[PDB]
Amino acid sequence: SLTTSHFIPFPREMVWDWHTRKGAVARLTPPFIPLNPITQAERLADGTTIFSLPAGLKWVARHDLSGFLNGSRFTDVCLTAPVKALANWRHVHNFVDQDGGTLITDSVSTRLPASTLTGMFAYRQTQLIEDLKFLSRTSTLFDGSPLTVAITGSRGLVGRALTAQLQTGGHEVIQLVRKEPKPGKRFWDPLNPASDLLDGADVLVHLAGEFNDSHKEAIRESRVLPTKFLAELVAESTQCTTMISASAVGFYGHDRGDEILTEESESGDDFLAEVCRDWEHATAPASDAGKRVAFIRTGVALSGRGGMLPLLKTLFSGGKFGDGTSWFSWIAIDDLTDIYYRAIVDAQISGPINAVAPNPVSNADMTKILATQGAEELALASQRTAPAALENLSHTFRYTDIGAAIAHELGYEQLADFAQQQEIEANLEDPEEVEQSILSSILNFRRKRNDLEHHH
Repeated sequence: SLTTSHFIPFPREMVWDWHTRKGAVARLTPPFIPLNPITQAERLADGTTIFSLPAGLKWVARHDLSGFLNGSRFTDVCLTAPVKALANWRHVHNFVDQDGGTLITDSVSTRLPASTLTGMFAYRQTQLIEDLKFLSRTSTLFDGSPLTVAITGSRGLVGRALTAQLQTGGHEVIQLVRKEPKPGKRFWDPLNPASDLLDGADVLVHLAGEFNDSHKEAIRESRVLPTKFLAELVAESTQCTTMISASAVGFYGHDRGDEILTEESESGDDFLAEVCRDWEHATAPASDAGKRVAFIRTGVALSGRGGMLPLLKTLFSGGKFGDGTSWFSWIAIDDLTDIYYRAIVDAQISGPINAVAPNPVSNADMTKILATQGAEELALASQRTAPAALENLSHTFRYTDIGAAIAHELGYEQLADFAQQQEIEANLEDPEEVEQSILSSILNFRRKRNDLEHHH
C-alpha cells in the first residue's frame, strides 16, 4: 500500500522512547480523520489499542509480536473490519540510525491507494518532528525533571492534546474530571472542590470550560467561582507552585478595530471583557499566596478535530462578512498546547500571555484561504492581537502563517519524500515483500543524502 521514510534529527534511543510513552498514539493520530484512541496499549510489542470511529463504531488495533524488535521496530495490525478501508491493515514502523539521528520507515500493507495515505503520513511525520523539536527547545528552560500536573478540562479539545503532550514528555498528569473518573483520575466538583484535590501536584492547569449580560450568573457559577476555589487550593498547597489558568483575547473586548493588542493593552469595554477580567481576578488567592500565576489569553484555536476550524471549513459548502476587515485572532492548536506546556515548566512565564499566532488575518483573507454553530458570527469579533510577551522571550511558533496551520490540521501536507509525493500524483504486500520495500526505502533515502553531500 505505502512505504515511505523520513529523517528525525534526534537519537534513535530518544525517538523510540517517545513512541513507548502514554500519549504517543494520540499525538500522531491525524485530526482530519475521525479516529480517536480511547485506550492506551501498555507496550509496543503486543497489546491492543481501541479507537473510536464515527457512528458508535470502534477499531481494535493490535501490536504484532512477530513484527517487534526492541528499539528498532513495532507493527500495528487489524484483523476485523469495522469498515473496509480500515481493515486488513498492517503498519510496520521501522527505526534505524542515520548520521546520529533517526530514519523512520513506515510500511503499511492495505488495499487503499497510496494517494489515500499521503495526508495521514505527512501529519505523522511533521507532528513527530515538531513535537521532538519542541521538547528539545523546552529542555533549555528548566531542569528537565518530570513534574506532576493537575489538569481540569483534560477531556476537552485543548486539554486532551496537552495531556498527551505532557505524557510524551515524561511528566505525570492528574486529570481532575467532572464525571466518570477512571483510576488515577480525581473527581472535581467545581463549586465544592475536595480539600485534597491537588495533592501530589507541582502545577495546576485550569482549562475547564467551553455574549449578553443575561448570561452573568451562569458564567459566574461555571467560570468565576470554580476558578477561585481552585486558586484557594493552590494557595493552601505547599507543593503546588504554579497556576496556569485559561483566559481569552476576549479580555480586550470583542472589537478593538485596528489597534494592535498586547499584554500591555487595557481590558475591553463590553461584557465579554468584564467576564474575562473577573475570570482572571478569581486567581488572586494563588498569586496573593506567592504562587506563580499566568493567564493564557487564547485566540481561536485551529484544530482539524473540533472547534471552529471544521465548522468554518464546512461553511464553504459562507463568504466574507460585511467589510471583511474584521481581525481574526487565531492560533494553531499545537502552538496553544506548546504555550501551556512552556508555561508549566518555564518560571519566566507569569501574568497575562497572549496565546495567538504572530499573524492575525482579516476576515476577507481567512475566507480566501479556506477555499485555496457560532462560526458564522466569528467575524463579529475583531481582535488584532500580538503575542508580544512570547516574542520578547524569543518563543518559536510551529505555525506563524494560517495557511500552514490549516494545511497541517486538515491534512494537506506532503510526504517528507518530496519526489515520492510527486510520483504518487501520477495491492497488499506479504512479509518478504515488506522487508524488501523497507530496505529499498532506506537505500533510496541514503542514496539521495549521499548525492546531496557530494553536491557541496
